Amino acid sequence: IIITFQEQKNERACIDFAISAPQNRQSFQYKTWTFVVSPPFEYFIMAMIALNTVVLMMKFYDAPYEYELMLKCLNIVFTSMFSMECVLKIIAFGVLNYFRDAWNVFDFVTVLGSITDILVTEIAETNNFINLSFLRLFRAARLIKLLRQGYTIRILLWTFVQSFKALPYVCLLIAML
Ligand SMILES: CC(C)CCC[C@@H](C)[C@H]1CC[C@H]2[C@@H]3CC=C4C[C@@H](OC(=O)CCC(=O)O)CC[C@]4(C)[C@H]3CC[C@]12C
Repeated sequence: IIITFQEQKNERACIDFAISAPQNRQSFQYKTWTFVVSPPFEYFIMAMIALNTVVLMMKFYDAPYEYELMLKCLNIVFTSMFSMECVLKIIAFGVLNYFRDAWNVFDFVTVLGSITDILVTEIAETNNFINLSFLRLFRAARLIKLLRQGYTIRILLWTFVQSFKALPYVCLLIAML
């Protein structure tokens, strides 16, 4: 099936078709922009991503309850820092400049999810709905930010996923089966 697969030169055509294909310095805006574009800031964010994943891993069953309290405090600290990072981005860049990156939207959504999770877990039992705990996905989903830094693996995933997006009817045939 691999050897004989119909196509329904090309490199040059794709290259020739793809051939078609920052913020200013005024005030404290520029100071915040300089801080958030400083490579130390981005590296610090990466490091705290790593530490947050470590804290997410540190959970285990039947903890002394001085361990769970420490984990909750660390989660509060991490989500507070991430909200602060989102605030400094939304100030240093424009609001339109921020919500038009397709990654800053994701970071903002995960920050709001984490904050809502923190707020709910304190009085969660009073909701009495099966969807009380689904807000805990955002802490885990914060892990994705390293997939950006993993260059070849991000390229590989994006290529294969956009390939899957161009075949919506084979999946419909399997669903029909
Ligand atoms: C690439 C690595 C360096 C990054 C991740 C490091 C840690 C976040 C991971 C490494 C292995 C994990 C540990 C694997 C097994 C232990 C012991 C385990 O202790 C028990 O189960 C005792 C309970 C009982 O015996 O009844 C609790 C989780 C814990 C601390 C885990 C805590 C988090 C750890 C240290």
